[PDB]
Formats: sequence, C-alpha cells, structure tokens
Amino acid sequence: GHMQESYSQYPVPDVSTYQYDETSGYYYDPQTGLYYDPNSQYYYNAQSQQYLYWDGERRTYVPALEQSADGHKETGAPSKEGKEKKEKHKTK
Repeated sequence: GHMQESYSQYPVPDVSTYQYDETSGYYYDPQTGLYYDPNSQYYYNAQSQQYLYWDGERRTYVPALEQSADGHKETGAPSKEGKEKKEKHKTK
C-alpha cells in the first residue's frame, strides 16, 4: 500500500507522567487537560463534561458514553452482570 497516510491523532501518553490530586482521588492529565481515574479508565474531559477513553489502536480520544447495547437505559450499560433484565422468562 502507498495511499492513506493516516494523520490527525494524539501522542502516546503514560499515566506514570500524570499528576495525582489527592484532594479528590483522580489523576490530572496535562498533556490533554483531562482527568484519569486509576480504577475507571474512562477519562473525564472537564472542559465540556464529556467522559472519554484513550483508544491506543486509533491513537485518539473517543467518547465513552455507553457501550454494548443491552442497556442504553442509564449513562452506562449495567446489563452484562447476569441479573441484567432479571430472570424474565418464567422459572422454566
């Protein structure tokens, strides 16, 4: 291949370069302006109040608003846990 050079992306960060803000429990990500959470890899774009994620396959930020369409009934999609929509279906 010799076409589609594929441009317009982000750097390759490391959370080991972020700043922990113990006043609230987040990391702050000066390379972006985002906040990262250590337990929740969904970044917080404070600017617009968007929740994002780093997708290193696409080397860009994407929104993390909902996934795996079995909920779409909150911010997130809790419906993978196995209780999800309850037993439904009779008991047999």
